[PDB]
Amino acid sequence: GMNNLYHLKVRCSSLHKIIGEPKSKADKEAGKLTDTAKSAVREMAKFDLFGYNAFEGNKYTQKGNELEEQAIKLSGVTRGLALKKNTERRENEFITGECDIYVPSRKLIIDTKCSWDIGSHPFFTDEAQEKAKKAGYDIQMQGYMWLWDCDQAQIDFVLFPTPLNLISAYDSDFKLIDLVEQIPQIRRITTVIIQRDNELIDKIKERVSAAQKYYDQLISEMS
Amino acid sequence: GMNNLYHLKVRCSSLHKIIGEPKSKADKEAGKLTDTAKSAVREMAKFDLFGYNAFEGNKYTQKGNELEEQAIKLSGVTRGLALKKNTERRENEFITGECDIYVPSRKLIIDTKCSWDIGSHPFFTDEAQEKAKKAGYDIQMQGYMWLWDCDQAQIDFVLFPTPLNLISAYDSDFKLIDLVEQIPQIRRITTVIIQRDNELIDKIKERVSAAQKYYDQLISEMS
Amino acid sequence: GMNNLYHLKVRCSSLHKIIGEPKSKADKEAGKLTDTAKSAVREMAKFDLFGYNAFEGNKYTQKGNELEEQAIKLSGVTRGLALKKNTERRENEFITGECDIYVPSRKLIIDTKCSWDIGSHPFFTDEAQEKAKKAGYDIQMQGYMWLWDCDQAQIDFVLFPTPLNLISAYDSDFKLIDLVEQIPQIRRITTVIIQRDNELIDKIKERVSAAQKYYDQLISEMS
Ligand SMILES: [Cl-]
Ligand SMILES: [Cl-]
Ligand SMILES: [Cl-]
Ligand SMILES: [Cl-]
Ligand SMILES: [Cl-]
Ligand SMILES: [Cl-]
Ligand code: NA
Ligand code: NA
Ligand code: NA
Repeated sequence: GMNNLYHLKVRCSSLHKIIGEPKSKADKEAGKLTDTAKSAVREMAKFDLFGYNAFEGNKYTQKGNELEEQAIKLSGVTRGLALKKNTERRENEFITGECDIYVPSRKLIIDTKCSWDIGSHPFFTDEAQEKAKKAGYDIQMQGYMWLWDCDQAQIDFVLFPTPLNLISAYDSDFKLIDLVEQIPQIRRITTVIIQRDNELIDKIKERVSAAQKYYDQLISEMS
Repeated sequence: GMNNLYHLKVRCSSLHKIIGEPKSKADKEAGKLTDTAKSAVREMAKFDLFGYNAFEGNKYTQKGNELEEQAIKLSGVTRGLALKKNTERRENEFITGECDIYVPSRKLIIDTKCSWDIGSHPFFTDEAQEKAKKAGYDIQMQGYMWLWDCDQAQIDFVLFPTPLNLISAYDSDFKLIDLVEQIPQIRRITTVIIQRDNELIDKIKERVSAAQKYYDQLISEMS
Repeated sequence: GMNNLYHLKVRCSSLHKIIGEPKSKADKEAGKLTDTAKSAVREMAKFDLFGYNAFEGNKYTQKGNELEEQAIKLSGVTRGLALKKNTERRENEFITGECDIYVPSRKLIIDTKCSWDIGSHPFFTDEAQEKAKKAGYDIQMQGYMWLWDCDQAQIDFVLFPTPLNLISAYDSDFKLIDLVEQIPQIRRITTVIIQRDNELIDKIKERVSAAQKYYDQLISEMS
């Protein structure tokens, strides 16, 4: 009963953690979760039950927060559009999300990803595509397109110099600032276009639904 | 000849390192060691030859040492039994072990595992089972049951607050103490029951015997 | 056009990064690069385009630099030869290399590898062979034998005490110096002999050639 006050909605940014499918196609269709997915759902259960946050956040994520405004401005000038940070979190019965930029005029979501350094930044188009696949940003965009009724998403990978306050004793000013400022700004944005894929949105639904059932079972053990 | 003063007995806590079997069933039956097993046996050889200890020990293992008495008391009250720390190391021709608790009245070994934090602690029954499998504690218990002539083992995963002296500059008091003290103690013990499995004990024998032959070969190279 | 001032030659020490072959034999023969190889070539492209050095160097590599002379002396006394550090970097159309020791009298390259500690040092012959395979030193030697017209290479893995200036606050004087000085020096050199393999040299050619084409494509995206 207490456990009807616990209910899982998966953040769009965490959907890649639970989206994976069993290698067995019959188990995929039966809605069995992968070991990775279960491990992620346990972290979500332990956060909601105990307040323990597995991923605190660090200099990488703090850089994106500090440069968020600058990223959105670059997204805008690259497209000749006056863009603003979206400030609403939406949700449906499965997921919740707060996108960076919503452009209703083009049925378009834009998301800015502020790379840490030249090494991690995907300058090259194959590199950007893979990074979006490996990091799960493709699935994240499908979640935003679902919540915002959009037809496309564009992930703007952007490299700015690292703000001084985030460069630790062991980090390099030369690498994280000087070398970056030498590169023309137009070469430091790489965009990956993701088309809405309703079969993928249906997959998000199936996987999240299986995750919520597993989550409920976890909650019941602690009740 | 000098090398007849080197002889491998594998600690119960390290048996998981050498227990793995080749994917090839014919090689398993021929007693071939896996690459993992060989790598572990080299560490054992280099410790006995050179005094170099690969695994020093750290805040995680120090927590278990500091809270060992408290763990055993919780193991006892959970069962209505007055339990004491076992203080003998036993050995046979293959392995050596010192269990935490021996209950001859029930042909039972108990082992306490003091989790570091909420994240690493297996609250959930599937989680505890997997942790015992992944960490090799199931095989460790088979080794103690062999040495102590017991029919069952119970692994008590227990979460206590982290002692202040073990919380580094970068660790969280809030997470490692405050959040833990909010959780009822009865929800911070999860027990996994392992039945004695004589086929597994025979596997320990085979694998350790192959390890000892490999070890002897390593010793001979340095002689 | 600017991009005709960018040209990839792979260092012998990095050849293992790009030498891997697709699991598909038809793709291997078509000259397709593995994902690992592509990832390495991107790091090379970003270094030449932006000056960003992915691998800076650390206490492990600094130890080898400091003890380079001592290593070469041990290589020499082990063989009864007066050896000197080779000081030329050679190159051909594919690779560049600077070997440690060239012995034209024996059509022989020697390379010294200064292990960090007892744990990482390959005392055992199987261990040394695997380390040379895992680290890619076998392929590195094929590259030097190609550049220096030699028939064989010998990799001398050598363990000396770690110089004091490289032992960090958290490192052990006892382990990195005292325990090492107790071991006879003749037990702290393990040599692996690599025969010239012209089929492997042809493989280096094919793989580097595919890498250079991929590299050129990366350069063109940034031009
Ligand atoms: Cl989100
Ligand atoms: Cl990044
Ligand atoms: Cl033990
Ligand atoms: Cl733990
Ligand atoms: Cl080189
Ligand atoms: Cl090393
Ligand atoms: Na973003
Ligand atoms: Na224990
Ligand atoms: Na060398």
